[PDB]
Amino acid sequence: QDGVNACIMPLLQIDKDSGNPKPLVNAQCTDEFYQGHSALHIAIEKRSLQCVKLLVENGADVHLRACGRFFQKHQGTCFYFGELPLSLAACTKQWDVVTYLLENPHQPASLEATDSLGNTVLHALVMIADNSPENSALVIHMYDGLLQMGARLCPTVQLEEISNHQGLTPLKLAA
Amino acid sequence: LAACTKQWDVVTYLLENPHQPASLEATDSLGNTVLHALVMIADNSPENSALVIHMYDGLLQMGARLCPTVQLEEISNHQGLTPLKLAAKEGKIEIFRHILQREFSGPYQPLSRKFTEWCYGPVRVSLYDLSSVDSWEKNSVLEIIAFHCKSPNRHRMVVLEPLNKLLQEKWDRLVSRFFFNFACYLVYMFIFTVVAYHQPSLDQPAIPSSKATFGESMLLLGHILILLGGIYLLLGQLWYFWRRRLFIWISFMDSYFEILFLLQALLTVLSQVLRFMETEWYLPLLVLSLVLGWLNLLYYTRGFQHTGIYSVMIQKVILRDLLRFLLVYLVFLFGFAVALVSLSREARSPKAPEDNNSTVTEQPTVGQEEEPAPYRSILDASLELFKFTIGMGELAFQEQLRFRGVVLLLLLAYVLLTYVLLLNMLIALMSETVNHVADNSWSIWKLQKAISVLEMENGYWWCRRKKHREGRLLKVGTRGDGTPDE
Amino acid sequence: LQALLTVLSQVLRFMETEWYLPLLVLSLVLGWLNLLYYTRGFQHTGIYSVMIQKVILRDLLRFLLVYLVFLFGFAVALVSLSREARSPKAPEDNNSTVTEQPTVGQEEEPAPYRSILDASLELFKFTIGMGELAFQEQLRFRGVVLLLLLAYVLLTYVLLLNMLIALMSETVNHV
Repeated sequence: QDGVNACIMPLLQIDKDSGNPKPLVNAQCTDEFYQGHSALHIAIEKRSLQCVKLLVENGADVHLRACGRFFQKHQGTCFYFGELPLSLAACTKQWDVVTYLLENPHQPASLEATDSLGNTVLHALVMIADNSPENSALVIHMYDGLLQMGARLCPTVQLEEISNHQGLTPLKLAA
Repeated sequence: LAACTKQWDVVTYLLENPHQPASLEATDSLGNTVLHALVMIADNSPENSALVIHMYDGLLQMGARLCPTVQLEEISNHQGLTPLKLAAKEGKIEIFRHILQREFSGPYQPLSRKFTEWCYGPVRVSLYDLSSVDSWEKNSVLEIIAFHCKSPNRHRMVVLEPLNKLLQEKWDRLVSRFFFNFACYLVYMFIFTVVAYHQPSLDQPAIPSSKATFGESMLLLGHILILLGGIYLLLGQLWYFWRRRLFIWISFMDSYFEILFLLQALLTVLSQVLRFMETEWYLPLLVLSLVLGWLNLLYYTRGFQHTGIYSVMIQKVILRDLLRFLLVYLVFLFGFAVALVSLSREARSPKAPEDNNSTVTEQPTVGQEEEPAPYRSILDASLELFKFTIGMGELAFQEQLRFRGVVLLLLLAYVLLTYVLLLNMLIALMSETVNHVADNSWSIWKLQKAISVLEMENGYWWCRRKKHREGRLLKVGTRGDGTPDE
Repeated sequence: LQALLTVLSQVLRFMETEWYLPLLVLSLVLGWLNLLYYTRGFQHTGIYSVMIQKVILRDLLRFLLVYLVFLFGFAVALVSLSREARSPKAPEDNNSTVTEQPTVGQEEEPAPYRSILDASLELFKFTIGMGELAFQEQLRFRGVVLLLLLAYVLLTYVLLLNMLIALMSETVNHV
């Protein structure tokens, strides 16, 4: 509905007299399919900007795992998403909300962070990337900007040094 | 014809007339409505295709605006064919592709056929309808591509997404149980060959028991099982014949294994007849039934992946080059065969003024059981030279005694131009078929998979099925946002 | 399998019976067979060795399911026709206790024929094109078997022999 979520405020303040305000904004979905799922995830999925800005200014967390049965692979309909709004935010090229989900009035996004299977933004971007050269070029240049502001706003952390739960670097997993 | 000539000024005008709006649902002389006129006039020219699609779509747009509330595609012709059935009947994958590709972004939704629910940017989910497979009150869709088959192309139309994906998932969900059919048939043919192998060598047929034991009683069980399944093969082909009405009227041998099955079944019921007459000649007929069933094992290769692709490959090149190499083989080798029967063998009198053919096919109403083409006392030497003719035995002479040096260089001429110089020809141009049929063999592969599957459930005595809306996952990457207004 | 057959060779040689030798010839053909693993080294022959590794690794079982099955079927067709004393079977030991060697393997007279055991290993040795044209007490009423062998030799011997060579040449067109 034109990207403008207006109800950031009223259940946050009903959830302030009853006291669940970041719990209003960060209610991870307890569905099996939509699991671990916050509204910031939707705000990225709807590709809009009010939703991210007054969802984050509604207090939305950034490092939060969305270990959804909708959101991981089977070789069937459900495929891996990023499972955390920064991860899928990069996996959807959305530098406005990668940039925003860093630049938040509450939270810089942890670049070195991991996800549900251990599948970090390295494994999310790589694992979502296939031989589509549009997909390849976006998952390379978008990842490179994530290493550029990823080496500017939060430098001094070697992200590729991290291996997964299987002990694989993004060089090892991409390879 | 106004739509068939793109003339939207006079389609528009011939609607908007001060006297008469044009009836959209109307039919024509053969029953061939604007559906059948536009489709039937449309050929694979992409200018013709694009005009007969977009012009037809505008006819559905003002065709859905000035006169809405009439479902034109619902109409079938005099033959009972919808425009989906007719466009999917004259082999136009482009138009049928438009029909299931159809998607109207205007009020309101269910004109479309490719719906996208639980869809997503990376993750598209293209929902379909499978009215192609729900068309049971008329024929199914592969039925009407197959009838009439291949006005330009019959094998092409399966590769489109409901037909191909549906033909995949129905096999991998139901009809991968075809191994039970091949299992029962394989055990059947094993029973045939072990009864044939372990038969008694006694001259009198219908022996009571070789021995009252596990052996001969087991052989009686194999006999009763083997004709007890043969009657089921006869029941299957009679359902195929009364129900399917293939083969074609005056046409070629197509399809091959059907009439090969009819000749095996004919020869084995004649085997049953003369076995009921209790003479010894039931057995060569049994070996013929053996070689046609063990021959017919390759029909059961339609199942699984690299071997089904391989099975359609050998189905293609073998189905083409069967008679093509036979007209080389039988004719060159019959000619030069007769040339070798004249040279050389003494006692050259099977003919003329006697019974020349020794009453060829001497068996009344059983077939070619005689001494047909009786030779010049070289009958055994002539079946034997025909057995030399695939390269076995060598180099005899006789009372010619090497004055037939002309026959020597003569055989150097036939063996020259035929044995090497023509042997490389048909292999090479069937390799040109390989240069052309290889991608087409994929269309033949998905088709023959869909005939094993679709004919399998269509025959199965008396079957179940499952009919629910298709949906196809797509993981492709491209931009494009928006919504169908929720 | 070479190592297994040669340590069984060592076992039965330690039992000191004569049958150590056919196992030795099998070890020979699997090692001299295994010489082509040592072709991985140098340039035109290593390129060549990977070529034969590719087309041989693909078309091994693919030609075997044609070969063993067509030739087993028509083989049994020739064992039934023709040889007298057709009793290895049924109600006796049909298989003559096939693989009669306990824990050594297929050492027996397996698939005992219709007194054509030597004529059946011998027709299997004819089956790669050696010997010819015998008859027996059928005595040319098996003209049906004549044209029948013209049918199998027709569709299989020439008409199918060109198939797999051609589509492995399609593999050559791709690999």
